[PDB]
Amino acid sequence: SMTCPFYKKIPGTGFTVDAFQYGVVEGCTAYFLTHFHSDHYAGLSKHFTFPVYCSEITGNLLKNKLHVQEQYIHPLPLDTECIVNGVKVVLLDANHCPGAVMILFYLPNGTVILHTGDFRADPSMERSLLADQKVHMLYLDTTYCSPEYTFPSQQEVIRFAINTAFEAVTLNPHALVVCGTYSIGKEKVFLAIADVLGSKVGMSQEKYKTLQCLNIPEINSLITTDMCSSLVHLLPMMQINFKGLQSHLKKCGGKYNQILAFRPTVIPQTKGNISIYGIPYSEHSSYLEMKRFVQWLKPQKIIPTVNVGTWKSRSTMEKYFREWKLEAGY
Amino acid sequence: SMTCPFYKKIPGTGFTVDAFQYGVVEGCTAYFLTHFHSDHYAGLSKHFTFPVYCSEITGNLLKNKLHVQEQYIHPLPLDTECIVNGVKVVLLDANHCPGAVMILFYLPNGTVILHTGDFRADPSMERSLLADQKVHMLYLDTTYCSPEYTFPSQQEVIRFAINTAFEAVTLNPHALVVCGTYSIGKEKVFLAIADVLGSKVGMSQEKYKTLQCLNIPEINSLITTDMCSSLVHLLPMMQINFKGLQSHLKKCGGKYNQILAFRPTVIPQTKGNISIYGIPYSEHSSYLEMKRFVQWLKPQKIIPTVNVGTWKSRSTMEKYFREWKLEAGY
Ligand SMILES: [Zn+2]
Ligand SMILES: [Zn+2]
Repeated sequence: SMTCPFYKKIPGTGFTVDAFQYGVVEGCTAYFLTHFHSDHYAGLSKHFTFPVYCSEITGNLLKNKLHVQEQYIHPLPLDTECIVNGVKVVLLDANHCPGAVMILFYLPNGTVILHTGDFRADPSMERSLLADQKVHMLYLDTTYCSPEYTFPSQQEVIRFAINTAFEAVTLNPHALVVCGTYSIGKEKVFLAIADVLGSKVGMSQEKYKTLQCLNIPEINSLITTDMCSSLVHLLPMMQINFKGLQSHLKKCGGKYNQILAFRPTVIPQTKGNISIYGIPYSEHSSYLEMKRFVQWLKPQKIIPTVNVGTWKSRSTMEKYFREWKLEAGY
Repeated sequence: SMTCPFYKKIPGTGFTVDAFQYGVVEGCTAYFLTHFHSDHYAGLSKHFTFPVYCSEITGNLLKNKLHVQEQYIHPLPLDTECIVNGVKVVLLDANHCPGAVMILFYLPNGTVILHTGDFRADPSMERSLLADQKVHMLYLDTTYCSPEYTFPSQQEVIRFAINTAFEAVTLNPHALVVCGTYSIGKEKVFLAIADVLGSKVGMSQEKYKTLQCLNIPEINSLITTDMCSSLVHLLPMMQINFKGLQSHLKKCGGKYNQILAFRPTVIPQTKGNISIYGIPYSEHSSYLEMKRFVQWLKPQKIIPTVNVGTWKSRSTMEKYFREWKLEAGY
């Protein structure tokens, strides 16, 4: 009996969010997709025949990577009042990956609901349409909802990578910088690295086609499939190990004599002319970022969407929410 | 300067093996693909316009999963003398994954070369066409070419899984058995589990379509997309953790009240009504299996195809080969 979970349903509507892996959801009048990560689009394919509401970047990926039929894809602009089945909704930048959004639902009866999808809370969100009215219910990405989860800011990670890469290529003009990636994400990191080095980013034709879906301005002048004309390469995450990088260095035919690689997980692992830096890159809120966003939003009700498998996890999170509400006075 | 490595070239011919990620390989007259693993087919797509020689199962996957054009796919039968560009070749079962083959090349000048692709050496190979003549050069999958690498036989792993599953469902008829999988592989494990339980294997429509490509006899009577009509489910490897399995148990709506899961890596990790067994499943030769195969084949020359990134690794392997040759007297 495949059952869609509670945290994927929008109360007072027939709306679901990221609920494509349960077959036909009874009484669902509109299916939203917050972003193009396989955990969330799972189940979508060329055989799907209900309307999918999503951002334009997400729509491009649905069309070109999953071959969802164009007639069922309903892309919506960001930061704009839109209507779906008589209900007003706004898509907000989730600061997660390209095309990723939070969804703000304005119920005709006056209730206002935010579904964050996956997000990394940011002070800029306090400047968004969220500011213009009271938000009653919050469906919250609680991936790192525990005080242990501390990591640097996105800008700190990018600054570290820029500095490390610039210095390494300064000391050795024959060095190659490698960034590991999945299908999307990390664009701001590897584009900044290539920028400081005055280089395009080299990659496979498949990764190149993927980046064409992302509406990045002037993208063709930033990326190339001609690998050996660049100083920065993208490789699959699973190749970022000494064996995989030695192999890539051999594959480049002597054009480079050293690789410096970054991967998400600071002192590098070094074996000869290969070095690997694990960087604390994250597409989700830290505990403190999350706490700040929630104390600013002051929702009446919070529904966690992640780590809700046991009672202990759910109740520990409810405890933090009560403490937050007490300290901020709502 | 993208360069195809030496271990992917067949000497005395214009043949390459699993060399699709280097653009046009200069002077390559025929491209072989040993099996459908992304490390090996990497680079293949609908835009490829040279002939690809492979098994029929691999050909099905190329056509239906990668949309390689049918006119460039050249499937060949197993255990059968075939001709490619005037050269006689045989495809042999590699005992690796469905459709995976080793390739035996019969050069017009009398030289005989075996490329194992990925393989798990088996005594049955000693009964193959390999027996009928002397093999001069061996391009060897050396994934676990180190004495530390010991693990049970495939039959021992399958027997353990059958027994554990049968006993768990005997003690609790409401339990669910889960097997984690990538795109292909492990069929003999999860089909045997379902067999002993008198059940079909439930799975997503995507995994169902994949298994239809594998020429498994009577397959439609062994698998289903109607999950809750079965006792054995397949999930993505990355979902095989307590959070992912708790979530799946919720998704099944109370049909089951317990999950017992197997994954490749014996005492289970248990948290309440979820248990996870790491099983030492392998699609590659153990050190001892490899040693036995090579001492039986007695090749004049061995060329390792894996772990050849450093001199230390290459020379350590050459040392084992010399010791093997000395002990067996060739
Ligand atoms: Zn995500
Ligand atoms: Zn393989």
